[PDB]
Amino acid sequence: SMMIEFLNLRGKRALITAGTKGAGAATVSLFLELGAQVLTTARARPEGLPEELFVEADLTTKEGCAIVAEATRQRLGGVDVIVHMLGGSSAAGGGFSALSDDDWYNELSLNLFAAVRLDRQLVPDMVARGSGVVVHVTSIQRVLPLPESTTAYAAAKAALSTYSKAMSKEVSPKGVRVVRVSPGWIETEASVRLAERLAKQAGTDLEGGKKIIMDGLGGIPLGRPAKPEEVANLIAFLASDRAASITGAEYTIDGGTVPTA
Amino acid sequence: SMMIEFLNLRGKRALITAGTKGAGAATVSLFLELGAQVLTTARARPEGLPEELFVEADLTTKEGCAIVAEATRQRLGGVDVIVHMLGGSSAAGGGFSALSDDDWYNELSLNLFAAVRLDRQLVPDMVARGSGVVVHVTSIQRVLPLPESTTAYAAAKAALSTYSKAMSKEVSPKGVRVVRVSPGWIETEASVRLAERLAKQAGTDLEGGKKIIMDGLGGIPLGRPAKPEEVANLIAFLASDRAASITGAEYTIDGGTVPTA
Amino acid sequence: SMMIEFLNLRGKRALITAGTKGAGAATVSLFLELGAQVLTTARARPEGLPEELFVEADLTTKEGCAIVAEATRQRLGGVDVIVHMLGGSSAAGGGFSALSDDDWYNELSLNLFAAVRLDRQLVPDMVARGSGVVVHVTSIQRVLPLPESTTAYAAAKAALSTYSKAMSKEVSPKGVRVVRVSPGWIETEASVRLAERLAKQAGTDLEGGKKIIMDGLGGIPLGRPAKPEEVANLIAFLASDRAASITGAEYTIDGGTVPTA
Amino acid sequence: SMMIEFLNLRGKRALITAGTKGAGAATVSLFLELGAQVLTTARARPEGLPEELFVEADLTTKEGCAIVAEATRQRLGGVDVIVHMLGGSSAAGGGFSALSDDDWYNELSLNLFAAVRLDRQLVPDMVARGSGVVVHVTSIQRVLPLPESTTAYAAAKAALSTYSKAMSKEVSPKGVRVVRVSPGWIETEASVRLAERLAKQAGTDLEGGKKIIMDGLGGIPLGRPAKPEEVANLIAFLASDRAASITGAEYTIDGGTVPTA
Ligand SMILES: [Ca+2]
Ligand SMILES: [Ca+2]
Ligand SMILES: [Ca+2]
Ligand SMILES: [Ca+2]
Ligand SMILES: [Ca+2]
Ligand SMILES: [Ca+2]
Ligand SMILES: [Ca+2]
Ligand SMILES: [Ca+2]
Ligand SMILES: [Ca+2]
Ligand SMILES: [Ca+2]
Ligand SMILES: [Ca+2]
Ligand SMILES: [Cl-]
Ligand SMILES: [Cl-]
Ligand SMILES: [Cl-]
Ligand SMILES: [Cl-]
Ligand SMILES: [Cl-]
Ligand SMILES: [Cl-]
Ligand SMILES: [Cl-]
Ligand SMILES: [Cl-]
Ligand SMILES: [Cl-]
Ligand SMILES: [Cl-]
Ligand SMILES: [Cl-]
Ligand SMILES: [Cl-]
Ligand SMILES: [Cl-]
Ligand SMILES: [Cl-]
Ligand SMILES: [Cl-]
Ligand SMILES: [Cl-]
Ligand SMILES: [Cl-]
Ligand SMILES: [Cl-]
Ligand SMILES: [Cl-]
Ligand SMILES: [Cl-]
Ligand SMILES: [Cl-]
Ligand SMILES: [Cl-]
Ligand SMILES: [Cl-]
Ligand SMILES: [Cl-]
Ligand SMILES: [Cl-]
Ligand SMILES: [Cl-]
Ligand SMILES: [Cl-]
Ligand SMILES: [Cl-]
Ligand SMILES: [Cl-]
Ligand SMILES: [Cl-]
Ligand SMILES: [Cl-]
Ligand SMILES: [Cl-]
Ligand SMILES: [Cl-]
Ligand SMILES: [Cl-]
Ligand SMILES: [Cl-]
Ligand SMILES: [Cl-]
Ligand SMILES: [Cl-]
Ligand SMILES: [Cl-]
Ligand SMILES: [Cl-]
Ligand SMILES: [Cl-]
Repeated sequence: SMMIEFLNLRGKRALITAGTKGAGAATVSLFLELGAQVLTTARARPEGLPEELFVEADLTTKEGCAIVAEATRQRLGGVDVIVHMLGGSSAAGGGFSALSDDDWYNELSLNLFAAVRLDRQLVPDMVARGSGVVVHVTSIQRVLPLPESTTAYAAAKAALSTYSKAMSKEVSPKGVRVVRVSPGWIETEASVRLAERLAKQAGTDLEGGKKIIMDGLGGIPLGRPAKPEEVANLIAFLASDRAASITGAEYTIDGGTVPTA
Repeated sequence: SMMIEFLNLRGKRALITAGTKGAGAATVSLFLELGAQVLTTARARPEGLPEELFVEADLTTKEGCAIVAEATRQRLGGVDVIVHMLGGSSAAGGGFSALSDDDWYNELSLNLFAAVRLDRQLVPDMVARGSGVVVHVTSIQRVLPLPESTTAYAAAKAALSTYSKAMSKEVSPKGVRVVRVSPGWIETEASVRLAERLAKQAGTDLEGGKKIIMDGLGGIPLGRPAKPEEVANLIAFLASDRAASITGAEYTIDGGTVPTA
Repeated sequence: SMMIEFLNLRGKRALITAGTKGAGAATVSLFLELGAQVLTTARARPEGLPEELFVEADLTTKEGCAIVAEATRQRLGGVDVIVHMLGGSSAAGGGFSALSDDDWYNELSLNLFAAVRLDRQLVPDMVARGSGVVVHVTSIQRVLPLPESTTAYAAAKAALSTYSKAMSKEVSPKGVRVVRVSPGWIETEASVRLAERLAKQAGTDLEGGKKIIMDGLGGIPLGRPAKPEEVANLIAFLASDRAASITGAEYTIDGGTVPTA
Repeated sequence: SMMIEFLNLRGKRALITAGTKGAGAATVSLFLELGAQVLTTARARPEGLPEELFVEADLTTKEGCAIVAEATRQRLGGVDVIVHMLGGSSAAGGGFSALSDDDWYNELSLNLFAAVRLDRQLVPDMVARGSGVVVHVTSIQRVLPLPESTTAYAAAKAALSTYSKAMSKEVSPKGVRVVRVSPGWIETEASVRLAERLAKQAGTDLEGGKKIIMDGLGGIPLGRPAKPEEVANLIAFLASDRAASITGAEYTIDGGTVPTA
């Protein structure tokens, strides 16, 4: 039989933030394979990643966001898809009372403010054209918070999620879709390190460390974290014309972790 | 150079219920196009299409379920994907007090219990094998009920949605994914007839009738209903191996209608 | 100082279903103490209660609900507050596949149908008057289903919860408030016996079985189940004029069990 | 015969922030009436009101927090109930792209960070004692965002709501309850001013302005905003010993506005 491509991103210009590790890297790679023109960002460029595809910036600062917006306008001449994948938590444990003003600022800057600053610069152009998609990568912690080290992370992600829905109400009628992808635990080099650290301090092994993390989430019905490529798959679907009626929604990819209907 | 092969359903055996029209027909068509082996059901048979593709049965009875389950075993030899698409509302207006026992029975039998009977027959075999996907097509009314004629419809869809999440908790650890697709207004011949009826009654044109439907939902930010093909696209994605980490979740396709984050 | 009663139910005529054990009994007791005129129901004649305060009926049947409706009108002369407290699960374990048609019918009749039948009979007259409150006692399982024996219980409670919100949309503009109270584990003779059966099967003590229950829920942050009187307190508040702006909402009383924001 | 003593706050020491007007003033008054020892805050004390009742401070600063925390320790000797009522939006219209850095800072500082700062100082001592209640007053916009001027307000309220749930997970096991009260539109002098502004720009009257607000929310089934005293009633119930099993939950008071189950 002959093929008709079902899902691609041909002709689309995509800005993917934080695309050098984990799900970000998998999303950059998949978008390129699906025919998108891609610009991605990070504080350091991997040697194997062609310079034309990359702009170096610290997205936790206003200056870094300005640099990325500039490169988007200059290299892409317009953007059709923005995938916000910058996020993370650097706060130590100790619960709410151990969150300093610096912790709160860091969590908000990384998980909310970069997306807000970039959208404020880039989305009005997309609206002017009358087409495009914005994907905010949130986190199941926006609904299912873990307090030990991620109280401010969860709060920042919840702000992001509601902000995204608010954006969707405004710009969906003008032809720009705005969706959220909410991952649970993603298998990354960094989370292997986490599992090893927990395993050592608990006196168990890697699988024991894995179990500690999963138990800490209330269990993952699927029994494993999501793979970077799995997150990429969902983002590519939502960015594609096969998802033209999907806007103002959050699509969870977590192996069933969130235990509510 | 080569064409993109992102998503297909080659090798999958799929039972899709209620595939004669609307999103059901679009999903049958797309699954066949993506390489699946498909069986579908009809209470009354459409004239043109082959006998092998449809089994005639009333899924709202024990007899009908048995017929469909036997046909699945005989024609497909097993099933990798069950897509439940039987549903609808025939209750008249007048609000909750105008729902007779007949109305309640009709709504629960069509929107919940057909799926329940079929899953009880077929899902245990999928669990024994250790692989597969069940898709329950719910409705945004399960969260956003419209009371005039659809109070019992909304309630039945809510039961279905929570039942689906319960199943996911049980069977996801055993290798079977269970997901929900929750549509808003889908543009079908039936809903176009509804629009026409509302238009002639309000003394407006077809576009005015569609606006009456949209306003009744509280507005659709996207500005249009979903097409049958669009619902099919989402179901195919979720049924595919590109969705291996997605279980125990409901994915809404409603153009932004549900106004909560 | 002198007292002005903050919360009472003086002058209110209340039907409280299933008011002879557990939270139902505590709610009957409290409503009487707050000055309500009360009618309650049970299948069995409770030794402690004056004849006038109760009517014997099987609310899982149509004729039973008619008996209760008829008695409500005959004895109270109308009703200002309906508290639906009939509910429970008699299904055995084994997950979804072990739910027979009898199990499904029993779960729906007990947890959804009785409320539907009684509301259809009694709420229109409250609407005609332009005042009143309906309280549907749901369950955290409507959002947090436990699949082993309570898949159909959870589904029924989810139907009830969405039905309640639909009816609130219809009747709140007409002066009747409709609210839900959603309990977690309530410490009752029934739930102590469940702890026993679990204790027996696990070969531990009784509180050992209580630990099994709490662990099975994903933990209770408060560290204990709700007391019947605590459920009564919340229902009394919501039935009172101190809750006049509260309608179409579900108030959860579960010690923090549901882990989502 | 005797009068009903259902609920009071005798013996409790309560800090209620922002008690000058609106729901804050109503909550201060009700708490005093129920027998609580109360301290409240304002940027400037209203003349004629006792000096002891108010502490003058800007809770959006580290200094202001320190001042309020020290006044709490000096005047109350500790605190049993903290009711966070500081909040509001002063952003102008124009949607997301009209939200300057000033707007985002204002919204987060007033609606999230004042409460976070104060909790960080006061909650650990409540935890050490092993009893108490924290109430975070959120907003239905945390789930139902309105984009014209309140995109950042909604986002900040969503952060607050998830933060509150995170804190509840941490401190509920230690004997401190943490709950949210989420109001819809509250009738205040400020919202009368808003209705008058909207009325003017639309060339209608006050009732027309009210209709514009209610339509902007998607309609209020009850048909009116909540009164300050109504919000106070709910906060008082939750702070009382009648709510001992309620923690980690959000109780919405909005006349049915949020249209989802
Ligand atoms: Ca820290
Ligand atoms: Ca990771
Ligand atoms: Ca889980
Ligand atoms: Ca989930
Ligand atoms: Ca009817
Ligand atoms: Ca009928
Ligand atoms: Ca059974
Ligand atoms: Ca049978
Ligand atoms: Ca009323
Ligand atoms: Ca838990
Ligand atoms: Ca502004
Ligand atoms: Cl990685
Ligand atoms: Cl970003
Ligand atoms: Cl944690
Ligand atoms: Cl992760
Ligand atoms: Cl990594
Ligand atoms: Cl190891
Ligand atoms: Cl699940
Ligand atoms: Cl493809
Ligand atoms: Cl059709
Ligand atoms: Cl046939
Ligand atoms: Cl059957
Ligand atoms: Cl079906
Ligand atoms: Cl309706
Ligand atoms: Cl037309
Ligand atoms: Cl939207
Ligand atoms: Cl809205
Ligand atoms: Cl939300
Ligand atoms: Cl009992
Ligand atoms: Cl009688
Ligand atoms: Cl009546
Ligand atoms: Cl009942
Ligand atoms: Cl009946
Ligand atoms: Cl839910
Ligand atoms: Cl219980
Ligand atoms: Cl009992
Ligand atoms: Cl909690
Ligand atoms: Cl948790
Ligand atoms: Cl009282
Ligand atoms: Cl009290
Ligand atoms: Cl005021
Ligand atoms: Cl500080
Ligand atoms: Cl505050
Ligand atoms: Cl700015
Ligand atoms: Cl501190
Ligand atoms: Cl306490
Ligand atoms: Cl929400
Ligand atoms: Cl707005
Ligand atoms: Cl005011
Ligand atoms: Cl309204
Ligand atoms: Cl409502």
